Amino acid sequence: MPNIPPPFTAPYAPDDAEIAARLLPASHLSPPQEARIHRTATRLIEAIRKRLGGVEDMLREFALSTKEGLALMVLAEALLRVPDARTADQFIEDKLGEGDFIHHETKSTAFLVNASAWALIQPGETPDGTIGRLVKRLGAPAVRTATRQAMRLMGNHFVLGETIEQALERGKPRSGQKTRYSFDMLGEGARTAADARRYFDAYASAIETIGKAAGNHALPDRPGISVKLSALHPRFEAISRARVMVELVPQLLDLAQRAKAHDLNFTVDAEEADRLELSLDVIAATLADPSLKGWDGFGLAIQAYQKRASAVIDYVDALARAHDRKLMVRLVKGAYWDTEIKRAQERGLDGYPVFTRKAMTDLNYVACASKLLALRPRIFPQFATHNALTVATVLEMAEGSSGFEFQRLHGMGEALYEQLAKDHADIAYRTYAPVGSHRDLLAYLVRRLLENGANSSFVAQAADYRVPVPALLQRPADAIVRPQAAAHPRIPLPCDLFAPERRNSRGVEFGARTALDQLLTDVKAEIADATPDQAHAAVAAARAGFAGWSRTPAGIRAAALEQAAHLLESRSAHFIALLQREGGKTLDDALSELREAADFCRYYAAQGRKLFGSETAMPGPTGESNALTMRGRGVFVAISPWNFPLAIFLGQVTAALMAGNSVVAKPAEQTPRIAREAVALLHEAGIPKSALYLVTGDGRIGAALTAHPDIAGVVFTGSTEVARSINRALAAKDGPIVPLIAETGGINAMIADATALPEQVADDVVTSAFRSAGQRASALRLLFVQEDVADRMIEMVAGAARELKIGDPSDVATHVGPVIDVEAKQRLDAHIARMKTEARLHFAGPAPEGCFVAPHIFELTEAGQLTEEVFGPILHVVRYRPENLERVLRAIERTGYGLTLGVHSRIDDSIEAIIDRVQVGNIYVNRNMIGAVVGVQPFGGNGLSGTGPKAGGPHYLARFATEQTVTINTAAA
Amino acid sequence: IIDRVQVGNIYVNRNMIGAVVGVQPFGGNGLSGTGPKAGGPHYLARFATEQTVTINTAAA
Amino acid sequence: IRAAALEQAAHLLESRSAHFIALLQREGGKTLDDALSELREAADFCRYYAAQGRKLFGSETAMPGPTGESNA
Amino acid sequence: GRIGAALTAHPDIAGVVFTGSTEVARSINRALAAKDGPIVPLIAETGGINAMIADATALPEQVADDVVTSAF
Amino acid sequence: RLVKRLGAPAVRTATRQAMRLMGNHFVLGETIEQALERGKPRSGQKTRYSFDMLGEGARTAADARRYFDAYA
Amino acid sequence: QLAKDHADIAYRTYAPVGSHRDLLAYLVRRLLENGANSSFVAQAADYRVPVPALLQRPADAIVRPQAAAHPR
Ligand SMILES: Cc1cc2c(cc1C)N(C[C@H](O)[C@H](O)[C@H](O)COP(=O)(O)OP(=O)(O)OC[C@H]1O[C@@H](n3cnc4c(N)ncnc43)[C@H](O)[C@@H]1O)c1[nH]c(=O)[nH]c(=O)c1N2
Ligand SMILES: Cc1cc2c(cc1C)N(C[C@H](O)[C@H](O)[C@H](O)COP(=O)(O)OP(=O)(O)OC[C@H]1O[C@@H](n3cnc4c(N)ncnc43)[C@H](O)[C@@H]1O)c1[nH]c(=O)[nH]c(=O)c1N2
Ligand code: PRO
Ligand code: PRO
Ligand code: PRO
Ligand code: PRO
Ligand code: PRO
Ligand code: PRO
Ligand code: PRO
Ligand code: PRO
Repeated sequence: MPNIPPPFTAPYAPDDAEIAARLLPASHLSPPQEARIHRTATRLIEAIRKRLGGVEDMLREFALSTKEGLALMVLAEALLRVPDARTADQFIEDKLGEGDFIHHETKSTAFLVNASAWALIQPGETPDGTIGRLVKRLGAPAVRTATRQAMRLMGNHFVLGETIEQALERGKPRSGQKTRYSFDMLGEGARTAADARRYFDAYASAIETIGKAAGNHALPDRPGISVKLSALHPRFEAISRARVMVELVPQLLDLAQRAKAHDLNFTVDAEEADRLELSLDVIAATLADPSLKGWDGFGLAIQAYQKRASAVIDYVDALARAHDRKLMVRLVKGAYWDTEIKRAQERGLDGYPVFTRKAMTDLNYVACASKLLALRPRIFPQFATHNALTVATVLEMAEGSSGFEFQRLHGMGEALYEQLAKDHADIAYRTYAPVGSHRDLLAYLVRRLLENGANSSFVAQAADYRVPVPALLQRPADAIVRPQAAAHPRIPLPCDLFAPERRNSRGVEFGARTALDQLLTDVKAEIADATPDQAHAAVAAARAGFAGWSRTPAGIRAAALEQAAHLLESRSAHFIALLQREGGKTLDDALSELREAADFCRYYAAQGRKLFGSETAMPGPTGESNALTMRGRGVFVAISPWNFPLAIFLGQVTAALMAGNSVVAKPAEQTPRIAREAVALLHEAGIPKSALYLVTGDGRIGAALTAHPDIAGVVFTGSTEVARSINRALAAKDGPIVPLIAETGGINAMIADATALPEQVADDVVTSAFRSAGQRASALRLLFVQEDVADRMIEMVAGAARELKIGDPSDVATHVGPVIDVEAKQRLDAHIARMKTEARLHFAGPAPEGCFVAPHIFELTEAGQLTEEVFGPILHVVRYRPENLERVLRAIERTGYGLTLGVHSRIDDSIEAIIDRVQVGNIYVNRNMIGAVVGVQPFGGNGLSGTGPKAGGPHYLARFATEQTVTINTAAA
Repeated sequence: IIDRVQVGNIYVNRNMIGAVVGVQPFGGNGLSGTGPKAGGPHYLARFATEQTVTINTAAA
Repeated sequence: IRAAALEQAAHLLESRSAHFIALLQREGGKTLDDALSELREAADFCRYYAAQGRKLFGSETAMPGPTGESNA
Repeated sequence: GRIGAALTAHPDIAGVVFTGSTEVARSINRALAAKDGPIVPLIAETGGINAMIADATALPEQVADDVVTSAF
Repeated sequence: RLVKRLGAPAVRTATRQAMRLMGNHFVLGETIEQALERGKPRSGQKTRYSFDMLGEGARTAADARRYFDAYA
Repeated sequence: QLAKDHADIAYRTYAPVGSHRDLLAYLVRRLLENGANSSFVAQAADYRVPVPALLQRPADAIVRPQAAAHPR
């Protein structure tokens, strides 16, 4: 036997043009080959257009957005499970579209997780909600018609139940009969340990159901089942690789053995690009087990839209050769394109793991198909596509042989493949039906609706009679023509996300083992207090340096900040090491703060040139010029917290510097070493020694600086109480009234209604409340959840919080590092002890020995029971009745804070009513509440959360400056 | 002189009074007050607070 | 609508300039040039803050950022 | 001024815009800082001891006009 | 051209739909007598619709007589 | 629907009646109104057009007499 291949590690995002330079000349097919492709594909499309309806047909017919399609399909599924069809019909006629629009949308969605939530109207009701807006746009009668069509789609193309047992019973064939379709199991991303067991049992149960109804033919002519690795493990991620290999591989092996005993086709689905390498590790370790010898049905899907696709085929082939197995290997284009684009941008990667032009995916798909056909008979390829051109092209390359199959999803490609079977008798195609429980439908529908609603989609275009048949027949190479056109011209690289305004900081893809190992390796390879006299001397020295720095040209100040950003990223490992050792930060938080620090420098520099680089001409009479400028105020005191000891330290300091002020900077007592390094870096980057001084020490040293009569302002990030005493010490002076800029935390809420996806709420609640041990001013402190989904949401958040690893922040697998010091831990433990006697406990995690606090979840009777910002991993939850959203919003107003607010809801009218009502500075809708990006989410709020202006936004720098008008009577000239 | 002083309104070779709204934004610093200048483009913002709305649109 | 109210206030001030000028002279002690000038300045404040008001509070500023996400 | 003080000391107001003497602006500022509620904005214009510099290249009759206007 | 753009099967479907429209919404014949016979109601029953007579722009004297007779 | 909501409503329905030699000329004109983009029946059947769009009253679309003639 040949060698087991090494762990898969292809380059993540190679250059598109170099890939196109090879694929474009090789795509050339001969004239008679291309003519047959043209004929096959024309006949296939003519059959598609012959005219059972589909999802895309419903979307097209009623001009529905994907949100509206989703709402109607959820309503449809609920209505199908009303015991009496006549009861459902009465509902559709008499109630649907008459009113209770948001109630119907909310109840029908709650039904998917809480079957008892829904059991089945004044006139003139304002049409709101997804359904009400649909009614205003189309009329209630069309909405009824659309809902009835969605009911036919949900009943014909999905195999669903309140439990997997009911789904499998509904999808059963008659005893002695084979199932006419394979099972694409619903289920992705276990959030809890209980989730992972349930999906395992569902899969095992489905394997027995399709096994008992499998016929007597050999492979390939036997049913299949499709499974997702993320469903089988609650932290399926590269940084948790060590536990995944120990925990997931036995689970996947157990299911594969159960599949083998029925001689089934067993397929591991392909998921996001940052899980490719981990999935191949798991798949290799499973396939290696000798219990799977003698069975030809094991396999996996490979996504052609990935630049690594061809290397994955090589890896899978060497795997099959090394263990002397036959594998069934599914080639798809890829279901997560939008996710991959967004992720690479957010993560500042140096490129995209996927192609960005559709024709490039189609080109690579045919090249990969040709590669897979040549690997027969060891590899049995399965070409999963509903594109008539792709099918015609793959068929022509096979040159009329067998040993492969096509694949489709129930409700798509039926006319395509029926016609193919008519014209080529030896054609096999496998049809999968989605099978699973209601609690897994929403997550599945969201992704299915993206492909069916995409404008570039082939099935959507082949069904629009506006698109001529010849348009759907252009071969990919003819659309790309030249390799330099491989990348999409309107999609910038992540490093160009803000061009030409400024550069972007670079991130790291943790799902690329080469990138993660280098980062871990680089990082692994890496103070007397001030007397009141030395602080007093620091002010005097900054005061003397003010005049020259103030008069230094803005472009020179900006150049210094941009060089500071350059040095930060060049020395990223040093600062990351400091953030981990001194700050206690996990590697993602440390990398993220380093990026934020560089982003602050570049953004304030760009803002700085705009604001202080030139004068504004004012209109006015002739013979007179009027020019408005802004100039530095004087000496700013900057006081910074320990929880962002580099980025907030540098944001405040470089803002004051950019506006032309000299700065005395007082860092938190707990984190002076990183502040010392940053100041030394700023001096090296071009900030004169006379313009910036560091003073370390106690709160009494911070007080002496802010009481000093010669300072011109204070920029402060910390607690409400210290901000007030600073404000009082400033107002007590007899000198000028100087600006105070303060950000002082929040008691930040999130509102989740029953239309939100519970697994996304859970993800975002876990992140917002427990990332960085809750040591973020933006962190979620108070979750409001509608009662109809509160049980499932609270239980999923608790199960997810239990899977967070707490420990040493330098370990790659850690999710929750220690809290800053013993005094912090003592404050948090006191609030925990108090809440245990005062409110319901849902989760109290196990904390390791040391300066750790584990995630906690408490449920309150009323929001009023939470009266302080508690700066730790401690979530509070209130469940509420949908009619009481006003009591919720008053509860949020009552705290006096207003920093962040999360809103999880499908309902735009609900989201908007919340935004209109609250004053909160940062509102995050259907995502987590943390990690504001400089120049993207200007960060800061009002009330007890501080003064503004927002850091990282366009109103920040001006507050550090004063205005000057120069009026010159020019008439003498 | 302009480079050296911090005064809010500098009038060269004319009188010092009667600032015109939107022409000479009026106001200064030190013991003369806080800013922003009345009748100028930075005035209104000081009476307001900022709000960022971030919507994950990916579901669409 | 707030801006319209300020512009209508400016319209009314100038339309009733004689009344306010008289008030500025009798109650304020202002000479006629100072009163007229302050009346003009009052109307100018209304129209200027109204125009600034539409620019500043009339619409949202879109922030750059990743695809799949809006920031306003 | 006691009624002005009651208004600026009221715990429900969200800011103060003030034009007058330095001394009163400071006491307003102190009454704001003394509150336990939010730190609210104070916008204050408080006068000046305004100078003029005239050198020997200036036209003395234009300096005179402008000094008389600006001071009286 | 319709076939190249939509495919012959869609053209067949469109033609069958046009056949339903022509049969349901038009009262036609090779002569007016056949149209009127096809558009007749049962003896003793009123026609559920009024007649918008086809016919415009006689080009010939024979045309004008034929349209007169059709109308009559 | 009108007859359902207002019982005293009368409407007359016409059918086209005539011979084949008159169909073409009739169809050409009928097809212009059914195929026109501005047509109400064409827009009320396109679900892309929201119901509120079809309800704008004519005066609100013209606003000013100088806009009566079509600008293009
Ligand atoms: C039986 C079966 C099983 C599966 C899958 C399909 C079927 C039929 N899929 C889904 C598959 O990847 C794909 O999303 C859809 O089938 C649509 O692709 P087509 O070839 O049908 O259509 P079509 O040819 O219209 O191609 C659409 C695809 O093109 C790509 N695309 C669109 N715009 C692009 C752009 N600007 N640049 C680059 N590429 C672009 C996307 O991948 C998109 O899905 C999947 N998917 C997956 O990721 N893992 C899996 O395990 C499976 N499993
Ligand atoms: C029973 C019956 C009998 C007849 C007629 C209709 C019916 C139902 N018609 C046809 C009629 O004049 C009209 O053409 C159609 O009925 C469509 O008009 P609506 O009010 O239905 O539709 P709709 O309200 O959509 O209005 C369409 C009409 O608007 C007008 N229009 C479109 N664009 C315009 C523009 N840019 N500027 C100005 N006007 C514009 C045109 O007149 C066009 O027909 C007719 N017609 C006729 O000329 N003589 C006749 O004897 C008859 N007889
Ligand atoms: O999506 C991922 O890759 C990880 C897995 C658990 C939470 N986020
Ligand atoms: O706001 C801050 O940064 C500090 C740290 C814990 C609570 N207050
Ligand atoms: O052992 C581990 O690594 C994980 C972390 C939390 C629960 N188990
Ligand atoms: O957005 C966040 O999570 C942190 C909190 C203060 C600014 N950045
Ligand atoms: O403090 C402020 O807001 C003023 C306005 C422009 C310059 N600084
Ligand atoms: O410029 C002037 O003379 C007056 C004084 C305050 C503002 N306008
Ligand atoms: O009070 C301020 O200065 C902030 C800046 C932008 C809006 N208001
Ligand atoms: O500044 C003012 O308006 C008052 C008048 C005299 C002293 N201070």
